[PDB]
Amino acid sequence: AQEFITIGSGSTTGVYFPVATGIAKLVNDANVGIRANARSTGGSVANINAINAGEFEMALAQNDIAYYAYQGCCIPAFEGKPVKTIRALAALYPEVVHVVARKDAGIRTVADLKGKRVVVGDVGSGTEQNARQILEAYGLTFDDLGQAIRVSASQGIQLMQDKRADALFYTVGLGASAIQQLALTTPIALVAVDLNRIQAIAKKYPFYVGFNIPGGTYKGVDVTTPTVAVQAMLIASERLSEETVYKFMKAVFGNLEAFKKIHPNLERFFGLEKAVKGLPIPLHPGAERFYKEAGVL
Ligand SMILES: N[C@@H](CCC(=O)O)C(=O)O
Repeated sequence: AQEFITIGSGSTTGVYFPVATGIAKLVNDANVGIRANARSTGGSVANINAINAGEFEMALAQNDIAYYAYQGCCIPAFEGKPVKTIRALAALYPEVVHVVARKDAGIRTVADLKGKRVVVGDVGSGTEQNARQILEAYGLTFDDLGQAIRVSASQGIQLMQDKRADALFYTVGLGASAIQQLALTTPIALVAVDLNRIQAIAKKYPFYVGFNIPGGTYKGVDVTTPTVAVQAMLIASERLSEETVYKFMKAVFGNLEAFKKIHPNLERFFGLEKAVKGLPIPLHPGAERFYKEAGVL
C-alpha cells in the first residue's frame, strides 16, 4: 500500500507489541491502501514523544501518560511541554501494575524496596512513571532504592533470573509473556499495592483504579494480589487525515471477532462502547466518524 503507518508499542514480550503487530496484520490483510508495521519501543512516554516528533503515526499508550502529555503536566517528560497533536482512537484493556519480587529477597511490601536493586521500567516507559508514583505513595523515591534499573522486559526478567535484580515493576495487561516467563523460571511473589495509600495522592495521579490479579494467573503465585491499574489506549497523530483513520478503524474494529482474537486481553476486556468511555484526550475525527457510524456515539 502507499500510505505508511508505524505503530509504536513496547517490549517484544509485553502486550502492546503483539497487539500492535496484530493490528498491523489486520490492516495489511485488508488491502485498503495502508501499509502498517509495529515497532518495539520503551513504552508510553517514548511512543508519545515519537508521535510528537512525527516519527510514528500511531501508538499504544497508557491513559494516564496520554493525559499528562496532552495537558503538559505531572511528569518530567511533559511538565510544561504539552503534546497537543495526540488523539485517541480507542480505550482497550486494563494495564495492571505488577510489582514482582524474588522470594527470600526480603521484600514483602513496597516499603521493603528501600535499598534493593529494582527494575523500575524501560527507558521511556509508562511503567517507570507508575513506579515513581507508587513509591511516592509509600514515602520513597528512586534515590531510596539500591539501584533503579531501566531496561526492556526481556532484559529485566533475565536480571531477576540471574539474581542481579531483586524486584521488577511492569505496568502491563494480565498474562504478559515476560511475567509468565519470569514466574516459570524464578521463584517469585507479587507485592500488593494499597489502594488507600494511592488514593492519598489521587489529586496528583487520578487514573488509578483498584484491580486484583487473580491467584493462579502466574506460576507459583496462587494468592490473589490487590494492586492498581490504568488503561491501555490506541492513539494517533491529529496529522493523519480523517478518512485515513476512518478506513483504518473499519479494517481493525470492523470485525470485532477478528480483532479480539489478537490477544486474550482484548477477548476478555475489549468492547466498542467502553472504547469511547472516559477518554483522557480528544477522539480523532476519523474515529468519531467510525463510532457514530457504529452507533456508539
Ligand atoms: N504500559 C507499558 C507498556 C506495556 C506493554 O508493553 O504491554 C508502558 O508504557 O511502559
